[PDB]
Amino acid sequence: GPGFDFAQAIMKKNTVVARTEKGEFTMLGVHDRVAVIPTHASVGETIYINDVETKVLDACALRDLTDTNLEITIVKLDRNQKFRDIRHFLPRYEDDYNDAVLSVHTSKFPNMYIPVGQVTNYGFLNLGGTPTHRILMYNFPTRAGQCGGVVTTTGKVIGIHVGGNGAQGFAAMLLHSYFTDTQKHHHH
Amino acid sequence: GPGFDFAQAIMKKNTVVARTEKGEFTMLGVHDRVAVIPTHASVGETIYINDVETKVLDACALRDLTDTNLEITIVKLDRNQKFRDIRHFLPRYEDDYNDAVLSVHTSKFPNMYIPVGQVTNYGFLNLGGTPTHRILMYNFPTRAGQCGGVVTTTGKVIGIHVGGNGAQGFAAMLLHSYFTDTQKHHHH
Ligand SMILES: *[C@@H](CC(=O)OCC)[C@H](C[C@@H]1CCNC1=O)NC(=O)[C@H](Cc1ccccc1)NC(=O)[C@H](CCC(=O)OC(C)(C)C)NC(=O)OCc1ccccc1
Ligand SMILES: *[C@@H](CC(=O)OCC)[C@H](C[C@@H]1CCNC1=O)NC(=O)[C@H](Cc1ccccc1)NC(=O)[C@H](CCC(=O)OC(C)(C)C)NC(=O)OCc1ccccc1
Repeated sequence: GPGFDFAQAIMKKNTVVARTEKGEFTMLGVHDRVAVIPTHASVGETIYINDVETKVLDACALRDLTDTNLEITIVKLDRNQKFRDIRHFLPRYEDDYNDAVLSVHTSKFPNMYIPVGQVTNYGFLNLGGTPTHRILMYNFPTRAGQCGGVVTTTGKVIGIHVGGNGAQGFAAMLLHSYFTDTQKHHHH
Repeated sequence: GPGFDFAQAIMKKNTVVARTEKGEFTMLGVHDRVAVIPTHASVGETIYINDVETKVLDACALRDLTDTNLEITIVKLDRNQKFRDIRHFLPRYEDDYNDAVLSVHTSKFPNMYIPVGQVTNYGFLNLGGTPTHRILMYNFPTRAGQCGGVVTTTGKVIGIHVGGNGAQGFAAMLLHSYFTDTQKHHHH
């Protein structure tokens, strides 16, 4: 069966509602004050988190070595609460998955769970005109309002929802090495 | 925890998408070719079931002995498939419930699950200007599109969603005695 209990534990402790100039997105907090949001949310230097204006201390829009959009933006937030560290539930490698759940936490849908079935490592996607890599696909008719929704199986947080064509939905992958405590590098 | 597995088994075997002049509603099939839909769906002599036009052989809009709306309409459909008989999961009596799930099956949301928390026997509701009785209430911001959504706990199908005021949601109760094989009576 789908891992609804795991999905709910992730939603309860690790999601907030984020709101940018582009609208509301489910937001997964990963560790400390670090979270993710789809790049097309257009994060600026402030963002609303559960309707509280919040400084964005850092925002890194991920791209691969072909200089192609991965659609994941990692943000560091000026907030008091730390997120539960869920890096150990992130997969190490690209993979296909069985019986996944997509979970949403927005003003409109404060906690909703959608079994999306099998998830395949899809690869290239033309996402609203932007070439994008490392995409996961599920055969489910996902909708506007679900961007940032968290995709899980039991024990794994595998991606966040970023797109759909009316019949299929698409998530950007989350990989463990995106969040490892790292180096010294001018990035802006 | 919420009974997601029970909710999913009910959705899988016992729901269809119904569409009337008023729009789409999740539809719970109860037994044989008998199903329910909110009275305010305005069922006529035909209805679309999973987009197939279907004769409504009977429609009974339930009212209590005070001649007040209960908001449940029981329909008998001209279809080949029988519904799995789930009358044994219907409660005998009015009651309050813990940790319920609201499940939706529409074109827009083909299977989505919302934990709504505690459900209380609420009683009277002015529902869009119509006095209505036997209402269940949950503190969840339910939305248009969710009418007919099935409310369960484990082992019990307790109501269908009919209304909301922006902060709370409301279901019409389902009781076991609504569906017992019965009498001889001119009802139209
Ligand atoms: C979430 C963000 C959102 O709702 O918009 C705020 C501006 C969207 C989820 C999608 C939309 C439809 N169903 C879904 O699952 N994602 C998008 O809209 C993305 C762009 C985006 C991503 C993240 C943040 C902000 C914006 N674009 C698409 O998914 C695009 C379809 C857009 C669309 O039709 O939306 C409506 C609601 C206006 C109808 N789909 C897409 O590119 O699919 C791939 C494709 C390849 C080739 C040909 C056609 C499509
Ligand atoms: C499901 C049916 C639907 O979407 O409309 C098709 C015509 C609705 C679910 C509600 C709507 C808002 N959130 C929900 O959970 N139900 C209704 O709209 C019902 C009427 C109804 C029922 C069944 C079938 C068809 C129609 N009406 C209400 O719930 C009403 C609010 C209507 C409303 O504001 O909807 C929008 C989307 C246009 C904003 N709520 C209500 O009566 O609450 C009790 C109340 C008591 C005292 C004062 C104010 C409210």
